Amino acid sequence: VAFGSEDIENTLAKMDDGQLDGLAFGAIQLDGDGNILQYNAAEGDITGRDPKQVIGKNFFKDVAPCTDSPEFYGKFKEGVASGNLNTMFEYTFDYQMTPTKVKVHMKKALSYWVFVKRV
Repeated sequence: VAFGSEDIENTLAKMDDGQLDGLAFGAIQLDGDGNILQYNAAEGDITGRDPKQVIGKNFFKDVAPCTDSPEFYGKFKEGVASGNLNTMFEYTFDYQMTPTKVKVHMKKALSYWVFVKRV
């Protein structure tokens, strides 16, 4: 299934760890506070983070400080509160990694998904 699909959250609701690892794009599931619930292999291939050891950490505070901005975290908090998170934007990831341009799609789970692909 494809990055940015209209019903991506339906598909991914059905998936186990291995299936999530099979996705063509990075996929992170966060709680409303930004704690990491799921993190797939494709994401780790972009960021050099071991998916097994980031589970439970806080994405915005600890893992991904560069995303702590109105343009990313602010859009996340707005969507958690309004209940209708579904937004796509370009971003650069550059904390403890080579600076890497990405496209991000955040979407409420059918918990909140952050999907990532290289650009």
